[PDB]
Amino acid sequence: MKKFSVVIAGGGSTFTPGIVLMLLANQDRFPLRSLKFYDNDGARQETIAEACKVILKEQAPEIEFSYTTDPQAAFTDVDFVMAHIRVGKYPMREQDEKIPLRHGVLGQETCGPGGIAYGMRSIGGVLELVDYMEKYSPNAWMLNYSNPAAIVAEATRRLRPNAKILNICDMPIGIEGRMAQIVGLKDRKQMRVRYYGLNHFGWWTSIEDLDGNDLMPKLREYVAKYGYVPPSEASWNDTFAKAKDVQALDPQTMPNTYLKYYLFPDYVVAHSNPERTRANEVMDHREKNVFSACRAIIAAGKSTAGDLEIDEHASYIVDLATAIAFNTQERMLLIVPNNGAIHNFDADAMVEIPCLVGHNGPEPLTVGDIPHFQKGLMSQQVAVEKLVVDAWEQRSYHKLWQAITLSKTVPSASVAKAILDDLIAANKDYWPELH
Ligand SMILES: NC(=O)c1ccc[n+]([C@@H]2O[C@H](COP(=O)([O-])OP(=O)(O)OC[C@H]3O[C@@H](n4cnc5c(N)ncnc54)[C@H](O)[C@@H]3O)[C@@H](O)[C@H]2O)c1
Ligand SMILES: [Mn+2]
Repeated sequence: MKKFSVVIAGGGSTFTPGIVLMLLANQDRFPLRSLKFYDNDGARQETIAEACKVILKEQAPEIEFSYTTDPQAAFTDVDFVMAHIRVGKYPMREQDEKIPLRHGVLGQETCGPGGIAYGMRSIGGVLELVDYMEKYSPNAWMLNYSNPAAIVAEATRRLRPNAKILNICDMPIGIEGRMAQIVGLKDRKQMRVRYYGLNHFGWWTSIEDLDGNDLMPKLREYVAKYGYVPPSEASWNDTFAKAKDVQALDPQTMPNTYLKYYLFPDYVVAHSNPERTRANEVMDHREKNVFSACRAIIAAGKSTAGDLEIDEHASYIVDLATAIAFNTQERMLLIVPNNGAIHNFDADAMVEIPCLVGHNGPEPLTVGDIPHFQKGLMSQQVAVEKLVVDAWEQRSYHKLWQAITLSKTVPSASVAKAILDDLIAANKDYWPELH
């Protein structure tokens, strides 16, 4: 078995330790000779890196390890780039969430004007990583599990069409995990599914066990009463529960949880608090906890000084990496150019659909024609995403106003323009200039 060189772009991330623990738990299927951290925030990364340094010397001292702010040192001699950056960090996520809310619109990490703003910040950053990877490790694959993938994937499709980038999302993985528990299967890998949509905007059409038995009837009966809350944090519980109402709009399918923001934006605004948003919760909890536990590890010189555990969820990252590395043909939902897969939908749209993954990347499976309801929703939203990338590319104020105006989350062109002017003011150091 061969060994792999990985570089984590976003070393300063609070998820880095959990992901590293995950990788160490998967040395049997994905052996590593080298692990590197890269970040543009040195001081923030140093705390994470020095703590991970202790963990690595305990569990796997044969893995060569280093951290840096230098692209050349980071991207040289790697097989994979795991990109989980958050341009602007939590202070900007806080703005994304509160600015729309002062105008009576939902503020969310990847949906609505908040997500649009995060997408406008993220495009530039990701194009940089892609360029670094191609310059120092031309044969490397980038596993981009950063958000907001619908906007960033549309940018890379347009500007780096041939780059070896794999766009993947964990939301479907988490939902499938809950589905598996609801029907009573061991795990999600005991299911074979069909699905279509945009990232954070899709539907399961077929859900079966490996033998082909239909699991849909049981899921319908259950989700119709409790949503994706299986028989086994407050904000997420509500999202998973609200899927009850979202699934009700099309009883034949199962929906992606992000559809609640588009079908019930009123509900979201009503149950929000413009003083304390999700960013505030993470900042005062997960952010402070991980950095604290990391300084505790460095100061004590022992991992047990911290309470960092394996990030089980993140496992799907290794599934993707092994699929590429060992040409496994594993079936998974990836974000790829449509080009006929959804026959009655724009060829140049980025869609989240089943693909077989091998050494050449994905081989997407056809989907067929989709119904008017989903087609209408996706046509509206994909127009939003394409106008955002248009605004970015052409440095156009007017394209971004169009984009925000088109969103199902935005009540009118006048409110859209007010939100836009506030987002511009708040993102002065991250967005290109708009004329
Ligand atoms: N398993 C996971 O890591 C996971 C889970 C859910 C969502 N996400 C998504 O991944 C992204 C990262 O979120 P997170 O919570 O893991 O990270 P985080 O918010 O805990 O930290 C982000 C890190 O990325 C760094 N960064 C920002 N811009 C950069 C650039 N241009 N170059 C290099 N580094 C940069 C920041 O300095 C910071 O250290 C988000 O979009 C999030 O929605 C990741
Ligand atoms: Mn996602």
